[PDB]
Amino acid sequence: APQQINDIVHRTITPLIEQQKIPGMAVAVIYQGKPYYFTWGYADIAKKQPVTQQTLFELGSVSKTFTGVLGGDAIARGEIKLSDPTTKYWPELTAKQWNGITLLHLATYTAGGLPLQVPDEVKSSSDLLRFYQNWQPAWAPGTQRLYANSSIGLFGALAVKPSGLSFEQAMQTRVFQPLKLNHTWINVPPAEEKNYAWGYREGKAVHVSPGALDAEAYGVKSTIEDMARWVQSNLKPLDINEKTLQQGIQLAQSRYWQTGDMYQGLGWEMLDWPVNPDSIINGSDNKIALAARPVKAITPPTPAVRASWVHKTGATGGFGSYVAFIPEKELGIVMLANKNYPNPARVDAAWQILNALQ
Ligand SMILES: CC(=O)Nc1ccsc1C(=O)O
Ligand SMILES: CC(=O)Nc1ccsc1C(=O)O
Ligand SMILES: CC(=O)Nc1ccsc1C(=O)O
Repeated sequence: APQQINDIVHRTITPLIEQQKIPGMAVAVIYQGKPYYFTWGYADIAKKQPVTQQTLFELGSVSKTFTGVLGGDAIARGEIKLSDPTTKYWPELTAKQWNGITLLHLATYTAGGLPLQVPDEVKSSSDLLRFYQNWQPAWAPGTQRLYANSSIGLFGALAVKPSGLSFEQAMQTRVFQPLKLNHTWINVPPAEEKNYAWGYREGKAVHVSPGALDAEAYGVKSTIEDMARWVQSNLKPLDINEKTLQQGIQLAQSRYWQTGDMYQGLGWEMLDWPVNPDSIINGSDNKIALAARPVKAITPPTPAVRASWVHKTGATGGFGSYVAFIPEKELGIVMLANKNYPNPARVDAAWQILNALQ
């Protein structure tokens, strides 16, 4: 890599790893389109396995970007539309509060206060139906944003219904394969287990446990190389051969709602570039990110703006990830770690890297 990039990356990540006590980390910088890779530390402390460019990390909520793009692709195919009532694809959702709640609301956390997590007590598909049927909205549709796995998770599950494919099959055939993400998985295959990092939570080695709508909301695992390709694909959707996928990516980066300085896409979140570093850094803290906030409708949505900071924060019990990119600049970063360390530290590091290179 160019010395400039190396110096910028190392001066930023070294003290981060030290401050946060991160066991293992992989970083990719996309500079003028190309990828440059950096790795530190351990995928498995016990077995002394280093982080490599082939190491799989749990993406956590960064998985929502894939869900958003897969959803976008389904819209491009004419299989669904964001203006459809939720009941169009789940007719058993007959309870009256579901009148007026569309796929858009589900995809953008604006249904009216669906909870962050699906209750752990939900074990069966009958349990899941009951949960949504009995759920009482705090607010009218499209008035408040509340970040929720139970919201985008349901969107993901319903978006693939007309296809007649399972969520995993749809994701694999329509997103992973066309983009050549051959080491990106919802379920890690036995063949790839050797590369699967352990997450670390309070010193303990952990992997994400099964849960309702896990695949749709937080269930993707990936390598630093595949995530770099994912950034490249989102930076330049036009170079993608598969028409509906190209359009899906653009739909995902469209601006549907505004809250403060931020815009809600499908999975992706965006801010106007140049950004105020304090608004991305402070805004990434869960104090703000997980809070219920009033939204202003963007009527109609603004097509993907190239002058944007597009990004997504993501975590599991044992992992912390961050992806950010600026289409206008052909510039991006992926940060994957096997520790959940605070969002603002992630965004601060990303800012100081991308700022230095722009
Ligand atoms: C629909 C789904 O994700 N599966 C489901 C529903 C209730 S529990 C559960 C699971 O996967 O554990
Ligand atoms: C094939 C299939 O799953 N179709 C289905 C299931 C719930 S809604 C829907 C559709 O095609 O609209
Ligand atoms: C897996 C999951 O629910 N992640 C979660 C919960 C609150 S913030 C967050 C994330 O992935 O950033």
